[PDB]
Amino acid sequence: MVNINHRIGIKASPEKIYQALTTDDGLKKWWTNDISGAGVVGSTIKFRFNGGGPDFKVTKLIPNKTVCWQHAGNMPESWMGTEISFQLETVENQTFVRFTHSNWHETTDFMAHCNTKWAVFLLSLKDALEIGKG
Amino acid sequence: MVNINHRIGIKASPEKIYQALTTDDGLKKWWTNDISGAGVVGSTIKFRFNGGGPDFKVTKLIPNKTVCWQHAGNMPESWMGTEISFQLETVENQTFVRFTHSNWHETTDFMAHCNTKWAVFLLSLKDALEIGKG
Repeated sequence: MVNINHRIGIKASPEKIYQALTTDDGLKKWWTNDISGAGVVGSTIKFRFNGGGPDFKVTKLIPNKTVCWQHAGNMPESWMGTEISFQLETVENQTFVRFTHSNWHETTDFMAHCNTKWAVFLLSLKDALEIGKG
Repeated sequence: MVNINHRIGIKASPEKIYQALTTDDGLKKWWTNDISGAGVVGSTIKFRFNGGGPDFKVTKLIPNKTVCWQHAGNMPESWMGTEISFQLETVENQTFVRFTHSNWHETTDFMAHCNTKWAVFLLSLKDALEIGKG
């Protein structure tokens, strides 16, 4: 199947990136305004915004490193079986981010749309953590 | 083979986007500082920056719409045979951008790196044209 890979260096502690993306306080700055959940493996993280707030079920948590989750909701099976991985690795004086959004059937409209969006959110994650522009 | 697709809406005339990416004055604001060429089909556009300024040979030009080019230089054949397409289509009160960077052999490090970068440059293209933040 087709997968989407993004990569970005961020000058911030793996702890900062991890917590930011595993807490409501961090996520409400990153993704959107209305966000609930942000619990542990087995639980569901609820995102809400105008257009279609996604729901993400937590499948794996590694302290200050790798986080992985699977899409949840009433979407077609192909979307329900979609998994997403977020890996961290410390490089020199910064933390290198490796994001993977996998499980694509074919080159549909959603693919390119999400592909671009993901990198923009990463850029925001970078500037927010490094400077505080977010 | 593997290809990379990005998509972004920009509230600006197809003429503005076209010219910006076909003139030195526009490119020197978009991509990097030191840029030369920006000629017609058959010619080579020269980008220069610290890390590896690319050279892009123009293969097709459509007025205020589709621009396509092919990588040039002393890179391996797989890179020399790499082509890139930039399509425009007017949607409602704005212009919709469709960017394709194709000709990837395998999921190497360069793939994810370029993938993320492309979306960032598009975002910059958007804010510059709409507001003037660039």
